[PDB]
Amino acid sequence: PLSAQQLKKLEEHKYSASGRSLVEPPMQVYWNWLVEKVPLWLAPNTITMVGLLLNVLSTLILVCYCPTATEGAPFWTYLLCAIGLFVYQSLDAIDGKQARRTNSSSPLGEMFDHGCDSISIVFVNLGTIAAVRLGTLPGWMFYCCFVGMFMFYCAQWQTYVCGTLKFGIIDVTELQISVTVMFLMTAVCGPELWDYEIPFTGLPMKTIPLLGIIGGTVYSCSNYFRVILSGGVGKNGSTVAGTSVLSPGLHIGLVLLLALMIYKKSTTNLFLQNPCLYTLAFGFVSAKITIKLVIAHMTKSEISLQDTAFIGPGLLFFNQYFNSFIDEYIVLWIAMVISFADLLRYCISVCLQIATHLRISVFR
Amino acid sequence: PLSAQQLKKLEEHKYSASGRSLVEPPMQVYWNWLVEKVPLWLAPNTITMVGLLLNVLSTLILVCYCPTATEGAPFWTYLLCAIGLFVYQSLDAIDGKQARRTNSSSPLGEMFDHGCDSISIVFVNLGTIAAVRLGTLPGWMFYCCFVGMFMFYCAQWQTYVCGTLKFGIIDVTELQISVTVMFLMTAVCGPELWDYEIPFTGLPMKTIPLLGIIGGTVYSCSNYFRVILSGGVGKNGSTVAGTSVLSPGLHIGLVLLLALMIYKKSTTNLFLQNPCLYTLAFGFVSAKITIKLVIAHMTKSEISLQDTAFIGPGLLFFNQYFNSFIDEYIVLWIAMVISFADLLRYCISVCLQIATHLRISVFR
Ligand SMILES: C[N+](C)(C)CCOP(=O)([O-])OP(=O)(O)OC[C@H]1O[C@@H](n2ccc(N)nc2=O)[C@H](O)[C@@H]1O
Ligand SMILES: C[N+](C)(C)CCOP(=O)([O-])OP(=O)(O)OC[C@H]1O[C@@H](n2ccc(N)nc2=O)[C@H](O)[C@@H]1O
Ligand SMILES: [Mg+2]
Ligand SMILES: [Mg+2]
Ligand SMILES: [Mg+2]
Ligand SMILES: [Mg+2]
Repeated sequence: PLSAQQLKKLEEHKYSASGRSLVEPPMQVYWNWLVEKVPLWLAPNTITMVGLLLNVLSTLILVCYCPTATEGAPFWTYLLCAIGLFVYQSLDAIDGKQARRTNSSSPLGEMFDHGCDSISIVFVNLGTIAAVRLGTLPGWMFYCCFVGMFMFYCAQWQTYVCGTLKFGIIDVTELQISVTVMFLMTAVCGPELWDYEIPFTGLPMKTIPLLGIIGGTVYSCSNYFRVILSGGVGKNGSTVAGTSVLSPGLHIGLVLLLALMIYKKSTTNLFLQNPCLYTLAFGFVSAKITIKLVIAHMTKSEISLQDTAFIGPGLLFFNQYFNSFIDEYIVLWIAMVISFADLLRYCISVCLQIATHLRISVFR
Repeated sequence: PLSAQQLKKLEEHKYSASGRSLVEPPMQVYWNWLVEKVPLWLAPNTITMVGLLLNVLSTLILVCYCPTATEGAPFWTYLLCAIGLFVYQSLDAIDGKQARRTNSSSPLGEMFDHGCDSISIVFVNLGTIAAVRLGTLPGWMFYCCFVGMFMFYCAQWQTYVCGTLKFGIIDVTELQISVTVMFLMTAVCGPELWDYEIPFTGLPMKTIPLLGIIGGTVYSCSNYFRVILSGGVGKNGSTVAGTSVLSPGLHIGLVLLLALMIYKKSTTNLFLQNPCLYTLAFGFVSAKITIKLVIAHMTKSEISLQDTAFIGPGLLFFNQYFNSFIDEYIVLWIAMVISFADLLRYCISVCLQIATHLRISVFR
């Protein structure tokens, strides 16, 4: 998976990040207090795995009770989703703090953190689409899922072209707090709160979240793109690895363009009746494409625009070219299974190789 | 176009070939006699350019008088085609002999010879399809053109995996003699000779050429493929450049598969009403893909499966994916023009670079 030179350059890696948000200091104190009361023999990898597992399980339950994102869900699922998201955020902060101390820091923890963040953000966006019932507005339904995907991959892309993580003021913490309070409010008042139209303008309640999302996206995107263009750490404004600045842009453009092209020529409404499966398949694809860039900027190597993850989208595209011999509902499942298996294989292989080199006993 | 290392390895190149055919010795004596009476100040590049120009012009006239390959042509075009083919063969033999003497040998002459052979074989196959009127049998119409293309590219592919040219007994000389005598007979007796059905079996006259073609193809293919597998000159059975043995096979498989895929999903009979344009466009594409391998095995470098020549086939494929917004008769012309321009640009650039390095005054 990783060449000898890349694996050699993996060592002597210094984690560095600068930034702070509005709600950080109080929650920073809270996380410090909670981590003050954690056993010293527990490994951070177990903590992040548990957090990811809880978040994914709760989101999976909510998605299974609400296919197409237009039905309603009981108190059970919403409470479970809110608890899972809060636990995920808490465990992320706590295992970060516990890994910085007790001299357990390693390059593998960063890879686990970023992969878990990718999967968790995909599932959280799916859950927040399912809870609001954003199926009565079919126009604003591709945008939310794939802008969450695009925003996270652009955060990674900003990281690749620079050397330090830069934190904004509308970063992940506020988004997670807003989603948690939204889930709690929807649970306590019922799923029909978003059908309680605002006294004026004839616009429903759901415009209050969506607009904010768009605004946040704009702000976030702005910052990232500036660091892409004005900033450069290599011999010039070029990439830290010496390559071009806009290479992974081709990766994400290809992924999103293929998604849009398959969306627009379904002839059987592939997306509006199977949204969760579609978003999950392309989320696994983009998760692999984002984990590749993580290893790319941890090391100093160069990425290619050819991966064994376009098998799913490739099958969909080549089953759309030929008019219709296989119906477009089994091919989606095959693509999702293939993408999930490929992602799991890649992650396991990389983890095993890094463990073998660094002799760190990944779970210990 | 060519890197410094490749251009350095271009020198110290020794042309070597072994083989002989049945009709060679008499025609060998004839060519020796004719070259005995040629001026000593004339360059071989001019001779091969003149031969290629005459062959292409005569074939173009014949093709223009017979689109779709089902009409008839007068005495004029058939006589001109026979004379042009005979002159092309004579000039090839003569300029080869004249380049071996007068110490004018250079690596550029080989590239000119192979490019001219590619273009000439494409045009000769088009002419022999047009003359026989092989349009009343639409099944056996893709096969002939693309098997000529495939056979020449496989001869080059056999050359790449070895070090010396191997000549068979049913090689190009007999094919050209057969085509010349066929053109002469069709001229003298009229185009309707192939509608003079053989006293038995109810099969028309055209089965006499076609069957032979198939047989010849089989024999030729056999030899080439054996040299591909049993023979190896590198550290192992591997390529002389050290790469895999079956890499250009992907190139030709991609070209022919794309041609077949565009053929089979036309929905407007793109091929059976515009055969000459179709074959010419894909002939230019394969001519560029075959000239690349010529430089590849003259040097010791490695080829890629990514060229700026799939623009035409790419436009056709992506205009077939979207149902139909641009009609499928202008896109073919655009693809043909783009392919021809790209081939001309590549050839001119390579010729100019080699002339600049070797200071040989290409035409002198
Ligand atoms: C901004 N916050 C603090 C609210 C949350 C995001 O912060 P973060 O997760 O990027 O930072 P962190 O505190 O987790 O990072 C501590 C470092 O510990 C390492 N790490 C992470 C996870 C893990 N299981 N083992 C580790 O050793 C990583 O290199 C990580 O960079
Ligand atoms: C088998 N024959 C003899 C019937 C025809 C095919 O033979 P061929 O064209 O491969 O051989 P040839 O006699 O042309 O080759 C002589 C050599 O002269 C060189 N050559 C060719 C053409 C040219 N304009 N200038 C040259 O210097 C090439 O390296 C070529 O290999
Ligand atoms: Mg963390
Ligand atoms: Mg995390
Ligand atoms: Mg010659
Ligand atoms: Mg020749």
